[PDB]
Amino acid sequence: PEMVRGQVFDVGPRYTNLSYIGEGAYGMVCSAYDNVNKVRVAIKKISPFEHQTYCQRTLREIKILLRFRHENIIGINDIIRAPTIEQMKDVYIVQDLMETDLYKLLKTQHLSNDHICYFLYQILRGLKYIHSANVLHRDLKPSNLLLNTTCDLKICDFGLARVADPDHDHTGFLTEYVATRWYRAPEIMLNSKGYTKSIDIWSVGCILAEMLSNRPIFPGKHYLDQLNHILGILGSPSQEDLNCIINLKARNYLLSLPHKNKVPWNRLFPNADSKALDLLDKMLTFNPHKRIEVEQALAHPYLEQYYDPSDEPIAEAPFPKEKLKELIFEETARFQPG
Ligand SMILES: [NH3+]CC1CCN(c2ncnc3[nH]ccc23)CC1
Repeated sequence: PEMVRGQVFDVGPRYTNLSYIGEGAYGMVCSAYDNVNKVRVAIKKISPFEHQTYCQRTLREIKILLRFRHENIIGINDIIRAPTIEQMKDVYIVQDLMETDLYKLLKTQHLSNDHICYFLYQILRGLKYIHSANVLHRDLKPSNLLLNTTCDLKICDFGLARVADPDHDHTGFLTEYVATRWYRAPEIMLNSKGYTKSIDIWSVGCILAEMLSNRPIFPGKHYLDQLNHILGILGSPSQEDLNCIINLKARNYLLSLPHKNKVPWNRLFPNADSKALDLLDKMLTFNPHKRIEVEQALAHPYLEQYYDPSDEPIAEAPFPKEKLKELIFEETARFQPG
């Protein structure tokens, strides 16, 4: 049994020469040399079995990533676990090793307009596929966008993903939410469970703005402060957009606020390409019904040098704890010897 920081990282003999990368959700991540396909790979250890939510998130992601096949979505190459349910305490998921991620790049590197355009293209191309499978990612953020040494981008972490369900999107005001605060669309705080595709477009809009300045556009410090930040830039919603919020608590909150004018994108981002700011505006629309969709975003003039719908594939088909361990066991069976 291999050890790393005095903890079992039980992946051999196929995977050897381990290095600590970091700490993920529910366990440790390492690189390792794959002795079959002669390359280093990423391996993440997952120890979810005592809890409903770790099991749920682990299973959702395994099911999604095994069904998906797309250049801009991280795949699962292998899954390592014990041969019996009784002996299975951990699962190791083996994935392409990626040099970096957009979070690390944004903290250390200025991005040329050409890199921003390419990164955005790849994000939307992966998102087109996800959405075509009727799946919502629901936690798009720079740390979930992996990049290799040649700037190929892959979307990862499908632990919070859901099948879209627009007919049950509605909820009350200030309803709790799980996904990462700075990338939450305004409607989450007002009247939305985050069950429509427009939730992911908001996040991508936030990511684009962050690529333009290396700083998050809406860095809220707590639940309702997130809405403070959004309205600070977009300004007060129009009567028409306010009329779409039927719930009185949410409507009246918005009516209580002093008038705020829109901050022009070209003043917030003076060196940005004007076409990038037109697309940013359309992704960061307050009203989710008026927000641009993924396939429209791909067709935007900013992305004209890459847009090719014939090369932007879609999915072939749409999509207690004891039973969840059995379901994770069954779902990983295809990777066992025989
Ligand atoms: N949220 C970003 C982290 C970076 C570390 N870590 C990885 N590091 C290298 N290559 C990888 N491939 C798949 C995952 C991964 C897990 C995700």
